[PDB]
Amino acid sequence: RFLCGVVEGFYGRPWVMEQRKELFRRLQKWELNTYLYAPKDDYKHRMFWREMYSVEEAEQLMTLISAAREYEIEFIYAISPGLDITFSNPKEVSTLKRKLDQVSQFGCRSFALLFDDIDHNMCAADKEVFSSFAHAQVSITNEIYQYLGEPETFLFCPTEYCGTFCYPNVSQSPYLRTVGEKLLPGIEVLWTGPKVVSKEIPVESIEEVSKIIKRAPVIWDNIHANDYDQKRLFLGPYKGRSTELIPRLKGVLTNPNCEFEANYVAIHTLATWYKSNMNGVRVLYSPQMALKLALTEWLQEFGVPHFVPGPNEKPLYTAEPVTLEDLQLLADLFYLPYEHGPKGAQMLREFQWLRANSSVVSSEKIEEWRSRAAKFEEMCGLVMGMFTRLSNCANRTILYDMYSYVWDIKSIMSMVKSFVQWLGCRPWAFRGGLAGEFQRLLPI
Amino acid sequence: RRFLCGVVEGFYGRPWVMEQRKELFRRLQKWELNTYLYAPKDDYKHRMFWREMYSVEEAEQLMTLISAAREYEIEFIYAISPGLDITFSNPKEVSTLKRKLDQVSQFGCRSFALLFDDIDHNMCAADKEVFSSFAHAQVSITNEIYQYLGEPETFLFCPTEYCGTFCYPNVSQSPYLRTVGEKLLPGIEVLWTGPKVVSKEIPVESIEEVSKIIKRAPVIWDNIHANDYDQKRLFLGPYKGRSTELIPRLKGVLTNPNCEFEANYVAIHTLATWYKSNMNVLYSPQMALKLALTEWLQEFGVPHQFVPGPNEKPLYTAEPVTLEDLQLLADLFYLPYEHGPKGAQMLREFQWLRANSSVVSSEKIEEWRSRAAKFEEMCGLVMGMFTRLSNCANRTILYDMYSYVWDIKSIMSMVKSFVQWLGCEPWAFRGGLAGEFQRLLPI
Ligand SMILES: CCNC1=N[C@@H]2[C@@H](O)[C@H](O)[C@@H](CO)O[C@@H]2S1
Ligand SMILES: CCNC1=N[C@@H]2[C@@H](O)[C@H](O)[C@@H](CO)O[C@@H]2S1
Repeated sequence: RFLCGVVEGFYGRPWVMEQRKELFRRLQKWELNTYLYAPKDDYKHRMFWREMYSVEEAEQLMTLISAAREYEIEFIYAISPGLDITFSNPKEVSTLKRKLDQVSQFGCRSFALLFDDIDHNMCAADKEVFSSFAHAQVSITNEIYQYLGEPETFLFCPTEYCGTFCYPNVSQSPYLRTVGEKLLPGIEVLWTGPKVVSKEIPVESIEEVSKIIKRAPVIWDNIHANDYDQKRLFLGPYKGRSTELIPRLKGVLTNPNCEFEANYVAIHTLATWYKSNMNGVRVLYSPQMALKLALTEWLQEFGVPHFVPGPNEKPLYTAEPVTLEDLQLLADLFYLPYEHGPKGAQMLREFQWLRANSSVVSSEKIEEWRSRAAKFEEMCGLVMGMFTRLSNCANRTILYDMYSYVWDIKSIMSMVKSFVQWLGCRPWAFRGGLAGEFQRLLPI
Repeated sequence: RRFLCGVVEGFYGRPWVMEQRKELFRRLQKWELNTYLYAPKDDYKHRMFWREMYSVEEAEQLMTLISAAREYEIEFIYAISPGLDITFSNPKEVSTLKRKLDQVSQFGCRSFALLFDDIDHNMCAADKEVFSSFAHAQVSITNEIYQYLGEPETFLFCPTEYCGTFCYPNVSQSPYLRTVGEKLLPGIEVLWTGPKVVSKEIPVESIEEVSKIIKRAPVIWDNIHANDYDQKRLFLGPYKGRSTELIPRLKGVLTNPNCEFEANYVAIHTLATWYKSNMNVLYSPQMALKLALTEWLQEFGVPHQFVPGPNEKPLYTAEPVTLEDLQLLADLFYLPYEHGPKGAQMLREFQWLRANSSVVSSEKIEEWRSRAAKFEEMCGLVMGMFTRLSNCANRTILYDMYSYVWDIKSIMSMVKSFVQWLGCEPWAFRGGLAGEFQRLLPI
């Protein structure tokens, strides 16, 4: 009984119903099993958590939940009341009960209460009834859990949800100690690893948290999340999680990129990772092999919607389709939060070398520069080629989700190329807007 | 009479959907503008697959869209962009273009355009035997298409050399433009973006200069509020840097605004205020921004009752977006060559704070502490603005702006945090690989 799949848990434009239903189809195809509904900015999930769904909204959520059932995917409805719930007010607890029972009437059997990303200070009234913030959360989570009939899946997201958020540390946290003692054993707890966006989730870090919350956690993995940096996108493989974690966890739910169609690799490789050690206890997964397996499959989606010129006539612009090597390049340029893929790292390293040795144009090492320059111009050329062929693909829906990222990298790479050519001889200047001018003044 | 003023959907990336286009027509009418130019770079049958006829499904949507334009008294101009691919000398290829344009004509469209922007200047062998230059080639098919369609009242041509800096060797001596102005039939209008692609100013003398070589007044395709070229940028400042004296020297101004549809309230509203002011001293950009923002504000409380006690947790969602929030947001996402006053002021204060920061380690310590606290308050107003936007009832507007407002709030919080650090790990490597290449360019 392992919860593996996807949480729609990010800030910004949520996914629409058509996209969520298409997620369920992909999760089933790849032998995953769970979806957690938690879009930070879907209004009736968090900001207006008190408000019941309209008849129109009710119909859409019913339809969505029946679609999950049809694709053998567990639907878990989360609610986020912590910005403004008065925990001690039984009217307020009733309002929360009312909302979750409305969703229960749509056919949903699994639920979650989330208390992430709220400040830890209670109102006067709650400080008279509860001795700490943790007691307050645990009290209503426990009451809600039993009101719903102790459902087989019920998740709790702590305020201290990762190593670095734990005061003073994970193993001595008064907040976590109270959760692990008082939260009913049937309830699962969400955790993101040592950090919000964890480079690695070591097994010993999970032993440490497990003994204080007194269960194995479900991981809410933010490895492929991109709601925090407007320029970033993550198409690298699931990585930095040993397959030995699987027996030490209740699940992994990935919180992937905002742009729905960018999550093919993110979700596909997660499925490859889970499947590789589905039945372990106490070298099964290769990230690089999994990326390749995912990109080969993704490629087939690009040629699917969602005159022959003479010897001396202008040839078709549109003739060349996207190739596996284009997607390999794109993925290496938009790889992972703490690492670029091999080609990106290599281009970056070559450009730094070229620039730092550029004064040698002005005798032996000139042929080193010219040859390295030309090899670098070719690589920039492949980035423009990749953009050009993407731009011409039949799957417009995929193109539109990626577009502004692919344009950006192509655009910058063309400008870098142009600069290396300029080294070999000797309109949009405030790049990044106001935000960018403040960044340039910070340390790096 | 007969000045084309309105909006061109002419940008790179996700086009607008039909629901948004129809809502544009309603806004253009409200504000007394009159024209829409359909030219979305990446709508596949506009440019890349310009040869392909619309499907039955696609045809029905365009018919519906064109009827909606007619209902809102907006002229619908269909553009097509064949220049990536077209063999100009091949009459099969000319016929294919004719076929597509008469398909659109059958949807009820009476106005058209051929665009040759952003294509390389080199012809194929076969075209170089028939035409002596690139301009002759374009002008030949534009002329043939124009007369096949019965010399329609509105027909636009977009030149390859569409701005001062694109003209070889300069605007007044260009062999490309000379040929256009001589040979392009007089009934045809020509598009122009000013001295540059994104022009800070469009001076009157620059328009006299281009007018005498193309031998007409141009229609301006204005990119002042375009944002398809920098993913961090958004433009909510007012229409600015074009004298009202241009209006009698032009056939029109079509603005090519931000990709995010709901961000173009100010862009289009102030353009309308500018055109109306000298339709036949008159226009203040700052006054127009204010007029536009006060109208936009009313949209935020419209979709597209617990009362907490004295000592209970107050509602998070209680405070609505204010005019002063939108004034701040606009100044943070103002214009391509200028930030609005508040942004410039915050930037200037932060630079001063950082450059004098060694004074915490006697007289001008109180200058720093006082200036620091005044700066922390301003960063606080940015977070307030984000927070209230995040709670607004018009979710459609929120989602278009979201990632920009999150970004500025996020950076401003980090700057604040840094000023506090000057007194008493997950997203430091900001901007990915693109950003690391930028940091190495000269700036
Ligand atoms: C335990 C889950 N709580 C969290 N809340 C946030 C999510 O909404 C974001 O998408 C994620 C990445 O930016 O960062 C934190 S992780
Ligand atoms: C009127 C000449 N054509 C032009 N083609 C491009 C447009 O598609 C872009 O939106 C604009 C701003 O990036 O830059 C040029 S202007």
